[PDB]
Amino acid sequence: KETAAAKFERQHMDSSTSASSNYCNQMMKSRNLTKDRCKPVNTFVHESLADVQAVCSQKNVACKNGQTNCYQSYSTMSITDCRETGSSKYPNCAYKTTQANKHIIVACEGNPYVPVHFDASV
Repeated sequence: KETAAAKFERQHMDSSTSASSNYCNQMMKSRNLTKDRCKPVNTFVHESLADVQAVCSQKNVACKNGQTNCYQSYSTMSITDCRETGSSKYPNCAYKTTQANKHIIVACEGNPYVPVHFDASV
């Protein structure tokens, strides 16, 4: 079974790139986020895996779902938000690529204590 930790790295990690207009169209497809449907919104983090994992030891904040296992990065991180276009129709999923530098909020669980969900950017 794909583990929640591995699923987080597939959905949300892209250390290879520091911060193109095609990027979300390419990445949402290559990371298998358009296989069953167009995933409507998704964020990629352009930091090292160790720096993102380290967020699980940073500022504890409420998750949007009311769970207590979310963490906010003390430093800003390079991210890309992918947002499905009005005109996008499965299977030809189309996205708007937006670069930002924001604090990330991730949910962490397990032993080792690692990110399993991307909750928000602020």
